[PDB]
Amino acid sequence: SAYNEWKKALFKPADVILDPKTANPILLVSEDQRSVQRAKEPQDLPDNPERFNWHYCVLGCESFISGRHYWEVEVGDRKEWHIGVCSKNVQRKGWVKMTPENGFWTMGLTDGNKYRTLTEPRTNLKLPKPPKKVGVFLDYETGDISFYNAVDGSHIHTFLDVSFSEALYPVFRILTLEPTALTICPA
Repeated sequence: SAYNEWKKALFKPADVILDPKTANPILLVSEDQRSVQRAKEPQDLPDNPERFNWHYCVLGCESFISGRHYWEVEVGDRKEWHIGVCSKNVQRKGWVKMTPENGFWTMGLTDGNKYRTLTEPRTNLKLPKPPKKVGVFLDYETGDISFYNAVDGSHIHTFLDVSFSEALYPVFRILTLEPTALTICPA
């Protein structure tokens, strides 16, 4: 596919590994640091400043301050998940809504079949086919964050022309307790 042939020509493949120091205590990061699951109850962890203590999210280890980058995430048959990027300086303690205004550029799935962007207000997406693998693409210079179905190259959503100033981290959120994890594809 053109998607597969060209993605590495235009975007640097990011090798994203999850940062356990950032993960909400109810999340489990796999040994290989590519996958995240939820626990039934929060685990006993320090409340170090880097850790999300309310939002059920986790960041990649590395942030971006320039250039074009991409990574792919196997969402599989999960009924709930949200992914994208956030600013380094987002509020990690307590709650502010995950929205672009609050430094989050994310989309995902809720309730099995409701795809949406995490905007204010949330906006529904109409997807021809349910994606199993999602490519997340960042062009720092153009301010574009795009999401594609990684299997067939179809477009899912683009946040256009954002005026980035802060470093951007891959972010991942899961709320539900389900058999399938959320898993980053290695570069």
